[PDB]
Amino acid sequence: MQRQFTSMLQPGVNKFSLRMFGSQKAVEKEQERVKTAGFWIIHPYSDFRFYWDLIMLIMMVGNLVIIPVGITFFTEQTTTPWIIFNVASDTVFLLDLIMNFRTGTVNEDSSEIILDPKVIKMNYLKSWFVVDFISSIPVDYIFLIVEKGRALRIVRFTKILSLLRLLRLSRLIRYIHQWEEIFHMTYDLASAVVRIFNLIGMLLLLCHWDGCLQFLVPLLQDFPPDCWVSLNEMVNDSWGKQYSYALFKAMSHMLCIGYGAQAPVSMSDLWITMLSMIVGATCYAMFVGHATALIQSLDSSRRQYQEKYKQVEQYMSFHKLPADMRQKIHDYYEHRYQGKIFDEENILNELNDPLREEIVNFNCRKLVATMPLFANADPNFVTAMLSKLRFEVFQPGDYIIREGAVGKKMYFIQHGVAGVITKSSKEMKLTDGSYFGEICLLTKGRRTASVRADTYCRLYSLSVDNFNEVLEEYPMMRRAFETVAIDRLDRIGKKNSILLQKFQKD
Amino acid sequence: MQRQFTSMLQPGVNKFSLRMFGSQKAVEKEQERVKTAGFWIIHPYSDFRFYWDLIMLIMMVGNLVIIPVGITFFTEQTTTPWIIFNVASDTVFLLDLIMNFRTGTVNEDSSEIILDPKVIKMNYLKSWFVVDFISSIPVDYIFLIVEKGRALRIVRFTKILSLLRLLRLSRLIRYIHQWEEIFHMTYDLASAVVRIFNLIGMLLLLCHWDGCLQFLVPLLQDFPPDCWVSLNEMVNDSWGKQYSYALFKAMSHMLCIGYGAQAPVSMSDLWITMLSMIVGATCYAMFVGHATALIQSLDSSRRQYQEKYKQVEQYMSFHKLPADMRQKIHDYYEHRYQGKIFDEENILNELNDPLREEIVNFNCRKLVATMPLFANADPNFVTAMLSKLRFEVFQPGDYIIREGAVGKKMYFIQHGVAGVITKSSKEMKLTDGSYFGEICLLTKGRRTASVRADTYCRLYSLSVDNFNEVLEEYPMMRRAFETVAIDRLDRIGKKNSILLQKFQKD
Amino acid sequence: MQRQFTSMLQPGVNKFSLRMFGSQKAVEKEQERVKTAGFWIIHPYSDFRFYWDLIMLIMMVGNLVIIPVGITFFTEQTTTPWIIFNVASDTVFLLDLIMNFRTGTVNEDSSEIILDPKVIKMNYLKSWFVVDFISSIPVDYIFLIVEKGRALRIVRFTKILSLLRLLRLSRLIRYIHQWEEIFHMTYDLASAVVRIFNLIGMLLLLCHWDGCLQFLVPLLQDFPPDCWVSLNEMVNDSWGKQYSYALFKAMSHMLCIGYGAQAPVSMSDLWITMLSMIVGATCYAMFVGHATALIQSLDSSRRQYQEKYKQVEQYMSFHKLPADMRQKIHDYYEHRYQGKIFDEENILNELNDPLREEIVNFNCRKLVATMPLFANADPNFVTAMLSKLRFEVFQPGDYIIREGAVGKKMYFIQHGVAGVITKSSKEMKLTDGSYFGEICLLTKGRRTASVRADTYCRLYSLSVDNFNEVLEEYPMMRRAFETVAIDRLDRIGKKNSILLQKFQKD
Amino acid sequence: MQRQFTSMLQPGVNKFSLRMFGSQKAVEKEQERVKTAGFWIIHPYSDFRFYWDLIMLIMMVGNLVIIPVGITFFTEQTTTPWIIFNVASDTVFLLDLIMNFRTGTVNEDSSEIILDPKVIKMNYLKSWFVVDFISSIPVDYIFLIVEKGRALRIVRFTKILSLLRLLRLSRLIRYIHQWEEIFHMTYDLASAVVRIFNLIGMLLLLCHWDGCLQFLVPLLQDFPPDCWVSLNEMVNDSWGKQYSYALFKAMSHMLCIGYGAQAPVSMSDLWITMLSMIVGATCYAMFVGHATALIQSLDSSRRQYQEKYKQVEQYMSFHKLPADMRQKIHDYYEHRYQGKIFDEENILNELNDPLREEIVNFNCRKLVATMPLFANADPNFVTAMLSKLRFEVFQPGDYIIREGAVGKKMYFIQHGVAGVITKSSKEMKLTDGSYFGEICLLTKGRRTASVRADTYCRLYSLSVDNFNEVLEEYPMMRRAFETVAIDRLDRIGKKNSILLQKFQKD
Ligand SMILES: Nc1ncnc2c1ncn2[C@@H]1O[C@@H]2COP(=O)(O)O[C@H]2[C@H]1O
Repeated sequence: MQRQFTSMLQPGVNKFSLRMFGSQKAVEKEQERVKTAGFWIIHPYSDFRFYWDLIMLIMMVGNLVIIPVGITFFTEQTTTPWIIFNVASDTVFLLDLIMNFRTGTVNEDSSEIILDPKVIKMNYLKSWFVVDFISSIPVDYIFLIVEKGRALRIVRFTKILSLLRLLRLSRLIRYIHQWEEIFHMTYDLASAVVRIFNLIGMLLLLCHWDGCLQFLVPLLQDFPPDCWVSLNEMVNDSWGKQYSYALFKAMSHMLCIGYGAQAPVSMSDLWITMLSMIVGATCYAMFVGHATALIQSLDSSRRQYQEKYKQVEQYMSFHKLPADMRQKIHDYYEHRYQGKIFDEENILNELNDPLREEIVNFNCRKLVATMPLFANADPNFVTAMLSKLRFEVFQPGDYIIREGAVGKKMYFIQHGVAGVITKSSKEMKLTDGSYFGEICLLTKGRRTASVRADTYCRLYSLSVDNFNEVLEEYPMMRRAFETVAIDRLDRIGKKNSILLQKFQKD
Repeated sequence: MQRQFTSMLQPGVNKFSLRMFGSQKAVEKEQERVKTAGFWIIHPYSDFRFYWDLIMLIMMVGNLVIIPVGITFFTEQTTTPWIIFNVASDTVFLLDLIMNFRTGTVNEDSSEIILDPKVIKMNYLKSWFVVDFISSIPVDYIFLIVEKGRALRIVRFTKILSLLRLLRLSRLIRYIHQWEEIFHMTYDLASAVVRIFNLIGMLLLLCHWDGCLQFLVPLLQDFPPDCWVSLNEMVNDSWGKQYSYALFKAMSHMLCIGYGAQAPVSMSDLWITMLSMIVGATCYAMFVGHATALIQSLDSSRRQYQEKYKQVEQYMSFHKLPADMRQKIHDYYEHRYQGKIFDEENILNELNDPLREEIVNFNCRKLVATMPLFANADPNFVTAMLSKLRFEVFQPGDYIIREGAVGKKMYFIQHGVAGVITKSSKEMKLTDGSYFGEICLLTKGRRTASVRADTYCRLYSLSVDNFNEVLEEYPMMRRAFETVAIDRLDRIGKKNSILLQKFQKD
Repeated sequence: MQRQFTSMLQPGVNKFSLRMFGSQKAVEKEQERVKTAGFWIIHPYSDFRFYWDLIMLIMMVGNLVIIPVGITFFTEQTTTPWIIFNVASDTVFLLDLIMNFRTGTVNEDSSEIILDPKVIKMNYLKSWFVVDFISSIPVDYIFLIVEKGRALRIVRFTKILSLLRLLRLSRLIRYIHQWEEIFHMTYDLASAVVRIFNLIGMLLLLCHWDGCLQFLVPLLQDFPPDCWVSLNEMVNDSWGKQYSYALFKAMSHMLCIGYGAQAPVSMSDLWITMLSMIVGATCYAMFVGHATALIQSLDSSRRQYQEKYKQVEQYMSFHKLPADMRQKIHDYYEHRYQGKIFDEENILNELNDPLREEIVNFNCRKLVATMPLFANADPNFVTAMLSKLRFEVFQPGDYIIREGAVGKKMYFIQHGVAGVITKSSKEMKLTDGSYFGEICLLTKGRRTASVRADTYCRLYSLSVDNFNEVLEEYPMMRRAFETVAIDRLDRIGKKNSILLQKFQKD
Repeated sequence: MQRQFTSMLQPGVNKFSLRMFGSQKAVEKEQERVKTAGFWIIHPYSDFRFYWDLIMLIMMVGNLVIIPVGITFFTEQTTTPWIIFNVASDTVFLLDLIMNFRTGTVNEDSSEIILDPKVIKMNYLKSWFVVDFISSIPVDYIFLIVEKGRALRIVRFTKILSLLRLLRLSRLIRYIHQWEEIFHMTYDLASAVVRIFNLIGMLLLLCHWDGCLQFLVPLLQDFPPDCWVSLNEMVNDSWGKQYSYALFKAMSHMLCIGYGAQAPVSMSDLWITMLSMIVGATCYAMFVGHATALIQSLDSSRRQYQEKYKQVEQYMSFHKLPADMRQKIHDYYEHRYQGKIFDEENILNELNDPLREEIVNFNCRKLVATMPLFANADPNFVTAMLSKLRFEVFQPGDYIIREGAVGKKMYFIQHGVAGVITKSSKEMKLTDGSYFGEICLLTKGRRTASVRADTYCRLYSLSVDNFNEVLEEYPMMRRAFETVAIDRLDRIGKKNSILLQKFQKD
């Protein structure tokens, strides 16, 4: 029913509307703002405005292609099918002029949309209306009717008047730059791709119009004996032969190849050729510019990784490091970053709490399932530890811990193997999902066995200040870490007295 | 009166003068520095200096266009209108040489302006004066007068001497690069735009001069039978026909199209053509360079947003995240930044206190009007809270708070809806302008109800260390937050005893 | 034995496999995942897959070169050696189609490899299979056999059908982009180098195919009197003469030089020429793009140093600094960075503990050998100091210390000379490997002698908060620093009483 | 005497030597390392090595220009002046081969210079020696002597052999890339400038050699009737006519203009032309690349300021700020940075203590002279305050202080005027060199008068934590600030009792 048509002129509820205004409670307020204004106003983001702009764009490219050819290569632009086509394609561009008095303008000053008739009618007439009117009315047929109540000059002047219809190109530029931002906001296609597909449309269009101009000036001069058409003896050839040749001549100038058969011979030809050369050669330089901007946007991640790693060689060479040590540094960069560039501490800081909580669970589900102390704890404790772990990598043969130092960290093994070493201990191994380094952080003493990486291993580490911050909020968990610690100190025979005293009569 | 003319040579009070010197008390000191020097000195930023440079620029472009044509395509450069024009356009360029002995030089060493006659007269004569003198005096008419007390060689040598007037191009370059910096400091037009509009002027000028040189060498050789003018049989054609052809030949070399009618046939033509090809092809490569520099400056913001967001996909793929979780991360980036790139904590830190105080009020006038605790407080308290809020966004279904955790934050709802959930509570809702999370920060206990986002919502958050820092300076406000808190704990039935005890007999 | 062949289809243990999966325990798990699937599956990183792709690439470039020539410049493509060659080079491209039903696809969604037959057969047939089948079967000989049970049109149509074999270019693009990533991950060649060597292959190939197309259309039209072959009178010349000319014509369009002998004369030639001009001129613009991307990647370090140092002149000119002070600042930047750009505090922070411990030893072995207090200490103390030193540089004549200030630092001399100055002290010198500034940090008092650089010297410095943090963990070392300090205070005669009292009866 | 010649082969003491090694004590050690080696060794940075490389470069460019012409355009390369010139220019390039067995190689591995004869003789013969020998000996005259004990083929083969002398270009490339780094380290000319002046040398040289090749192949074929020389009828013209034409043809291909008179007619010409087109068009694309790299390095500072300020408009538009507030923000950025981009807190942190102390005095000599409390203090106190000041700017009408707030800062007026306002106070003014805000920091109370900017003013500010840190080290200075404070509180009548009590009986 007609109420579904009355709903087509107000703003919609597609994801663009939500991105521009926020929640549905902002969209439904702006939707009433329209309905409570004057008798009809079209919202610039309405489905009606958007389908109208597509109907215009599809028809307007057709008109900017056909009109130059129908003016240039034909006599009798007052015959039946041309009178029908130019009348029909005048009405739609005149309805478009009417609807621009009743469309709400977006403001570059970032306000709410102007959305009122007395503001819109004043804002439009002070801008594009002078070009929009001249390009809409049939000035050539109006002039022909006024002059209707020797004669060959009238056919030349009405040809020159009819070319005012090319000013539609202003609407093609205005409607693309608005319609493009809606698609570019919603569908995320890259800047240089969109800019190139606009510029390829302009190159072909300027080239097509030049390929008409190069024949139109000879025609308005009545084919003088010195011009290219008369020297090539092609005044009476079919229109497709003449057009194919004039377009070849026009794009030969643009791509800088030559000028067709021979160099210009007359004054008109000389000055049309130079204008075409300048417009062509300055337009192809803008294409080389956009091609360069495209190519440099595509390798961004690879380039930034190379530009980062080249800076490490500046440091290694300034300190004059040995060639085997350079290899350990180069190899570590492959195992820690896998050729990808990012800054984890910068990205994780822009996300809110509940995304950061979800990502930091997914990286660690192997520990949470495999390791016994997390597997039965309250989930508000497990998320209090996993949010404070930091990620580290060790190469085979490196010591993570040495005996007789102090403090700072403990480690959980995400992947790989680490060995535990002490006097008279023989040897011992820790696999994936286990943890080490807790004794120094509980007892406040020195370290009691060395630990060494047996394969390329991924560890998560927890610092002494963060470890106490978690356990002070959950004192039931400290007893679990202590009742594991006292058992490990029994196997190694170290039997430390302060922890054994700290457990008694709990 | 004449004192208004004597005031024209000293520095003005337009916004450039204030930007260079600071307050009016610096400008009025420099204005006396001029007046207290020698009998007359012109300040380089004076309105007289600036209108004199415009009179020169407008006339100097006219001379560098007309002089090559009047030398090349004409005999009789001693006829009445040429004697009048070259005399008149000699006097202004000789007055310009006089005023450069009395203009204060700007120093590249960033000092005060040199502004003294014995320093200026020594600094000028050691630099451009040798080129400025040769380009100002009528050397060709002086030579013609000296030789005045078979003959065809004198007309050739006086043509070659008269081309010394093209050295004016040094003044055109010097005066543009100074005059441009005043406009570029005051009106803020972008680097590549200004640099392109300078280079387009040089391309057309070099092309025009080459289009004269290509005919001048044939003329000084008296049109030998092998040269392009004699082979094309155009020795006696009108000057406009000859010039249009010679310019077409010159720009055909620059844009690399061909060489006109046919390839060179003589020694002079061969070496003029190659010089023109090298100057042309190296000059068009600089245009492609500036076109590339322009295009890459225009998409800066879009590009940097793409280059930022591409780096998040490096992180999500390194951690091998699931495809539905990638969608939550992608969607959050659209709701928090709306496709715009900036760093709020870096920009706000460069502004002074009273700008930062004004911006942080404008973002929050909705809270300050709608919420009851700010609406009657002292404005020095309200500005003490709003300056410490941080901005956060939550997606629908995410928990902001869970029961049985601890501390850190409280939240004010700028836009959207949040629901409050607890055992036997049924359900409850908070709308725009309200606040939650205060109970944990006042009581120092654990949380007492969960809170969950019901629509895409914008929150401002306040941390526990900043919350106590404000309330310690305004103890009257803590009573308001507590007398709301005790009422909310009654509705949920939790009735916490420490806060109820803390209120008694105040 | 055949088990070594059955081992060729599973993943290997070369450094790429370790980089993709981690330790050998991840590789050996994926290696069983393959063996435990269906009867045969080829892993995409297998040595069999990689040698098969090389056999295809080497043969496929040969086919995309020979096929256009054998179709264009020859009659009798049913003669003995062509029947042998096209049959043989059909079988290998049909075995390749069979093995793509049994190769595990890599997933762009970063999962484990799909590695199952029912998933692979469904994923392939929904994508490239339609082009892979058409390019593999001998459609021209199949059509010739079907039609085998006036005639000149069949030879033209079988020429047009046989060009379906050029769709192999899709396999050449697919196989390069996978095979390249393995080499680019393992051997680290830069982005723009690899991208240029791909594009040079496409330029020569498009140019070769265009050089066939430019003759093929005349041949399919039976050499009409208006076309370039008939006007140049070369219908009966040897095939090498015709091909050399048609390739010259094709690359003349691509590099924008001309069009061979003369401009086109017929409708076919005009539209083939314009298509060749557009494909050529848009392809050469992509080469200028990649050449620009290469050149800007090579000077990265030099450029960034210039772009950094230019920013210091913005600061020195904003503060209007004197010209001799600018020279001290310029000279300091040469002695501290030696023209190399890096950020030491950012690089050292990405490395793990045991690399950072090794680099910070290598920079200081001169101190550890030459200076007496480190040379006999426990290595866990020496590594506790060297990990907290910071690096500084001083110009000759600058004071490092003044008498009568307080605290902050002490210094170790890596290289150069410093002099010690005090009232009635005469003069005194410290050489490489010595240290100064300890008295203020031990006694908590003020400084007691000035110190001044006598040559461009490199110092390591230690801050007062870090100095106490080390000595609190190793109280035996504080006695060494104190028993040196009390001896130095005796030579200068200052004899400070608090330190002398602090030593008694230890 | 000869000892001054023996000193020419060891390293010097010019600023490059100091930049590479550090102090003179490193240079004088390396200088002995040379003298204590084998009988003679040339150090690569010696004045002898550097003048020898200049003698080679100047002569080698002369040989790579003359040799192609003397081979191509002349018969009788065994005549008197050619035998003299080729013998002489063989000896110097053979002495150069001898001295490369006795020059110390720089190592790309950043070690000390290899500087020993058994290492150098092994390292050279495994690299460039094969090309250095072939390019040094007169192979053509050796072959002519061996063949010396119908004949026209010997003159063709000795022409082809004599072109081996062009391999000298390897020495021209090797010697430039070493000699350039010494100048580029010492004199600081920008990357793209140096790279362009190298590439312009290669363009002219390749173009010159191509202009010889284009005539040499016709000559070795004995001028066949189809080639360009015979069609242009110029077999007997003077050598300058032939060379000028062949160079025009060669650079017409490089700059893509045409191919001279007409398109190629024979097989040799066709394949020489295409090789010249490919070498030319790929070499001009590298010039457009370097021209783009030059132009983008020159506007670096202007561009970065625009790219910074464009990011502020992203922030102002995301918050939808009013248009008058945007103007205050835009205007503040002009008064605080004056269109220059830097980060003061990053630059000042890279300088050592005694530079940072000197710069921070020069910015403040106006305060230190004009203000009474600094003007008589100990210089170790004045440098303890000035090193902790921060710089701020305020627009006219903004409040710096409001009554009834608390703490944080005090201010010193570098330039401009500020007014002091209170109830019943009338009005009061502070000029340049005075200070305000001390009462709140001494008394720990609230503020007691408002302060407002009366002109665009520059302030230095000091924070409460830094203020107490200075005064605790210099308790005599706190009495000065207090004895000013108590006098100011008397003028305003506030008469605060805690400070008045704190002064009694000192
Ligand atoms: N026998 C053991 N079995 C397993 N782990 C042990 C054993 N003995 C010691 N450890 C661990 O080795 C760690 C070495 O560093 P810490 O002494 O701080 O803590 C030690 C324990 O976590």
